[PDB]
Amino acid sequence: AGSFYLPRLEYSTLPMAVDRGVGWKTLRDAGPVVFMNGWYYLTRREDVLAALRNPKVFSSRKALQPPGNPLPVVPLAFDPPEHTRYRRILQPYFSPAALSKALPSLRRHTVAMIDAIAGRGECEAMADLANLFPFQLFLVLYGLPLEDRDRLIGWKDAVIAMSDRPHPTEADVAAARELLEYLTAMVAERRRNPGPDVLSQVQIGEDPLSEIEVLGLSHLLILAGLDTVTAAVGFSLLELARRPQLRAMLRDNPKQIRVFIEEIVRLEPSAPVAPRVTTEPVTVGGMTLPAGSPVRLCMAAVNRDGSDAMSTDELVMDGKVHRHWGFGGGPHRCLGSHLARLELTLLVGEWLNQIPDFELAPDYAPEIRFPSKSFALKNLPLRWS
Ligand code: HEM
Ligand SMILES: [Cl-]
Repeated sequence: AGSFYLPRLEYSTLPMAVDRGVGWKTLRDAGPVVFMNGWYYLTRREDVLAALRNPKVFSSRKALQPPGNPLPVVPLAFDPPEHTRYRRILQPYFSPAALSKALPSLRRHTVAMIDAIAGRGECEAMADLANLFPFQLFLVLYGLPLEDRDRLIGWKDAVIAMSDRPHPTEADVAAARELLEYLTAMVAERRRNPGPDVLSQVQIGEDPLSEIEVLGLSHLLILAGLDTVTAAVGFSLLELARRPQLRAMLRDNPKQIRVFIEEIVRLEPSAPVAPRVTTEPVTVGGMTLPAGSPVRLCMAAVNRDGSDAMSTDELVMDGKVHRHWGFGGGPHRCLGSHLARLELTLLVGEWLNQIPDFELAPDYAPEIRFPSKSFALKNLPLRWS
């Protein structure tokens, strides 16, 4: 029998502020396909992973190519074959082995940021560390002036806040303009005087990227690759603050910190859904969606679906295997997944090395702002002696 009765929920009502497990369970139990505020949400593992793996049918470009004549969103908003070329070009720069060479530098800068905090006996971990750490390391990785961090964070925040909004303010437009001008100058310089950095090297070789391609990639990294890590830092420190024995076991334990970070990305993925638009009719859960349907693939829900011991609502350090789709799946799987793991494991290890014992401030209940453009904690007040 076919499915003619589409479930509908109001997104803003999902019980998501306090516990993402309750929120995703509410959505998952509404059905395999759930219509919320213009989009068809695919909630079940079999459909989500098949859809992520089928770019011909579930297009990223149709969901993510901006209107007007913007910079190309390389590679997020491309489908094969163009996407395949982009990922082939970028893969070597983002591999675990390539990024491992940056580790002494990233570690040095992480230690410095922790140094400035540890003597206070308190911090608000989002404003004081999580919101700053990703851009600091980005400047280090890509060879940008360290003194530009304040301006760049301001620009990033303004651009993220204004995206997909009908009436941008004059301050928003100016911030977008200043960021674009700043990045344009940087890429042009790297094309004329290439160094042994990524943004220089991608513009040289047998198949190089154009200036406009590197400009679009640079914008995408800033808008997509930084706040995601910020969010994950907050959840990492929250769980450590309220689990003393886990904290103690993880200190000076890179093997177990790796596992912990996988659990944080599994359970609180910073981008819990991926948008696509269908290119032809498809049947999911017995229900046929016409061509051109806007869908959202629910990776965070799938990560919690209970189908095995690695997909529960609990933080699970045990078990031989840890696996998940918090970095997505299929060909668009997070280009920066290896960098995110490096940065998060580095932050946890170095935090524990200088601040092994800490706790949540009194009467603090962790929540996200929901609905909003962020799945990050609103704030995270920490205390230590
Ligand atoms: C915990 C941190 C992160 C999470 C949870 C995350 C999550 C994701 C997800 C789910 C996707 C797939 C989106 C889709 O299929 O439409 C994605 C793509 C991407 N991410 Fe991340 N990300 C993180 C960190 C980073 C970092 C650190 C970088 C680089 C600095 C980065 C750069 C990218 C890029 C360029 C893509 C597009 C890849 C493509 O379309 O082929 N991300 N990310
Ligand atoms: Cl406080």
